[PDB]
Amino acid sequence: SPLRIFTAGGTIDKDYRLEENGLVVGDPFVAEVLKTARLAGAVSIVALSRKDSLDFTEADREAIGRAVGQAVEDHILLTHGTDTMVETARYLGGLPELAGKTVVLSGAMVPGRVGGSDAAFNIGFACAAALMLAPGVYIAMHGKVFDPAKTRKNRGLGRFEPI
Amino acid sequence: MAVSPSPLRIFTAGGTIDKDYRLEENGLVVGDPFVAEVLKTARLAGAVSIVALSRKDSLDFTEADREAIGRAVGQAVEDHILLTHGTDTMVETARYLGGLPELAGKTVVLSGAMVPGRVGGSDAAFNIGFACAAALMLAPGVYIAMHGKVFDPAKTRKNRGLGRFEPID
Amino acid sequence: SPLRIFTAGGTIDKDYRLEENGLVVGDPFVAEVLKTARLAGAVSIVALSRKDSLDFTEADREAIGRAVGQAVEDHILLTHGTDTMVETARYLGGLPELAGKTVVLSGAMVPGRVGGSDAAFNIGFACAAALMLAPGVYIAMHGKVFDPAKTRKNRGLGRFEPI
Amino acid sequence: MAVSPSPLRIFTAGGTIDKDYRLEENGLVVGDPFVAEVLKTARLAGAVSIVALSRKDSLDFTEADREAIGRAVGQAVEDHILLTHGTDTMVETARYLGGLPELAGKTVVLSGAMVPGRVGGSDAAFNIGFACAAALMLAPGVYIAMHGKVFDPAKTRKNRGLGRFEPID
Ligand SMILES: N[C@@H](CC(=O)O)C(=O)O
Ligand SMILES: N[C@@H](CC(=O)O)C(=O)O
Ligand SMILES: N[C@@H](CC(=O)O)C(=O)O
Ligand SMILES: N[C@@H](CC(=O)O)C(=O)O
Ligand SMILES: [Cl-]
Ligand SMILES: [Cl-]
Ligand SMILES: [Cl-]
Ligand SMILES: [Cl-]
Ligand SMILES: [Cl-]
Ligand SMILES: [Cl-]
Repeated sequence: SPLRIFTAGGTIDKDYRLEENGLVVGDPFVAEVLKTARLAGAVSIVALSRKDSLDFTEADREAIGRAVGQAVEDHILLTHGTDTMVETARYLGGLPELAGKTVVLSGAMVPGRVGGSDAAFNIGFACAAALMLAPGVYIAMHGKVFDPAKTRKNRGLGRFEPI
Repeated sequence: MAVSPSPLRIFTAGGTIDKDYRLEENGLVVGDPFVAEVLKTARLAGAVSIVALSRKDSLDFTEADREAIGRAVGQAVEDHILLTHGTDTMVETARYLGGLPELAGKTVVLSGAMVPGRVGGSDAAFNIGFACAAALMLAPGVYIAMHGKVFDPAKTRKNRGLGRFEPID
Repeated sequence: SPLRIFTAGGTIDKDYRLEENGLVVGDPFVAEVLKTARLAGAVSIVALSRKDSLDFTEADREAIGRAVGQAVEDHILLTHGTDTMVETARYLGGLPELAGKTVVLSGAMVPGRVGGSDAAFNIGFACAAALMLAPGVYIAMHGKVFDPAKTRKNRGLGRFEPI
Repeated sequence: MAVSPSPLRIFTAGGTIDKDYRLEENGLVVGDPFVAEVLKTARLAGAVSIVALSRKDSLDFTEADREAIGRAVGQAVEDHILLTHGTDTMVETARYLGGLPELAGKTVVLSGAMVPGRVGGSDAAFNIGFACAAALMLAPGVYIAMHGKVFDPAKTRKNRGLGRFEPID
């Protein structure tokens, strides 16, 4: 089935800028991974935001919900920061307009542009999850699927975990 | 305290995915399993046992090699299996495994890479992530996971000139 | 001739840490480059500091000067941040105890662990400079050799330039 | 306003440094010059003109190939030259160039890589930086810059089994 990928920012997309003396959320790394993936099927990417997910407001989550509803596609990947991925995912789970879609959130604990990143694995795993899971909203990280309503980010473990 | 389960086992048979440069050869050999390098930085919740079966270019596989892969997969207790392999005779191995009654309750996915993981611009890491998800989520059967898609081995062939798996119409 | 490499930190050595939500100055990247360089000769690496060079004090520059004087070797590479590389280099140029040494400072505008970094090139170029230049103190960046006394960092160009 | 000079010219002749995977070949070919990829992110003050002479494994070089490299280097106006090349017959090309009176005023450095730049764990970027410095800083003559050292071609041989240039005692 056609997959629509929305990019909202996060650590996955961070890149170094000399002006900042550090990282900024940069161009979406999922486009760099899919460029070499030799894809057979119909996939397209849309930018929604370039924010660290710590910076997301309730107005941002509402805007993300409406944007995902602008896609006719029933299989959606949203790349996002991990720090408020649960808050977005739980918000999207409450939108009756998205009930027929499979919506998977993912991202990376280490930027794709930094050595030793989880990003490319996570993108492959999450694209499969978006194609194969039944309608609902899910987090695909750490090589497994999480139910947002029963998940939290454990900042001491650096992992999502059950509540 | 919650214990993270480990329901996937991976077997490695070689292929372009695992190729690495050797100075003594003036070229590539089939080297150490690249899937182990991808999983090292995947930040997995579980742990994945990785078992080496062979280190061959799949052009070099014989019927006896295919039979030996089938015996190893049938011995596994896990019902979710990823086999990394060369793409050139991946369909032959997948169709062979499909005919084995000892695999009937297992989800067995074959994958690899058209470009070595250790070469720049490789599909390998994406393919591993996709294929791990497919091994978890697909019903029992035998599948090829490549190009961000699932292929039925009976209805698929390798197009070597264009470096892709394609349907038989 | 034997080369002694001192690592003082800088952007070259930055690496991502989940706890920080960003980069820290991490393990010296020159050790990662030399591990695959297939070296023939005698080279050794010593850690001096893990600081962003913005954070260096006059006490730090004095301590760097004494540390370089602890090396018997007459060919020295000091990896360092670019923001106060001129201040360190000018300070070391004034130390009569270092007059017989060839001391080359280098680093990278982009961290070695980030994609698209100048670091490995810069390390190769700077190791040659440390071996081949006459006694003195030099900055080796941008594929050329700078005299510290006649150089400044241009933060608008992202380059060292003559004064 | 100050103008950054460009005193180095680079010539590319191929070698392991430039190898890249090709699916059609099921293996490596000598591809696009890797030195161009290193210089793209080097943040150079100048600009370096890069000129392709050949795309060969140096095992394949003939006397006529060596003569054609000499003519191209002698034509250059620059007196600082880096030639990227295969390591297997780098000494033969370097000793040949050494005997050419048209190069007597030039600093000519040959370099390459034991591992392709496009393979993980390559010496190539380091070697390019080192060799660019050597081409700038060394007196007129012909040199091999490898292993973080400068070699005199008349006193050097390639040890293929151990993947290194070494002195003749
Ligand atoms: N602070 C980042 C962390 C991450 O993405 O891992 C974010 O949530 O955007
Ligand atoms: N000849 C290789 C091709 C590949 O894996 O893409 C193999 O089948 O092992
Ligand atoms: N702020 C960094 C900048 C750099 O190294 O390029 C430092 O001077 O440590
Ligand atoms: N056979 C290769 C070896 C190398 O470059 O290291 C060549 O000489 O082109
Ligand atoms: Cl080897
Ligand atoms: Cl090969
Ligand atoms: Cl795939
Ligand atoms: Cl940062
Ligand atoms: Cl190709
Ligand atoms: Cl070298």
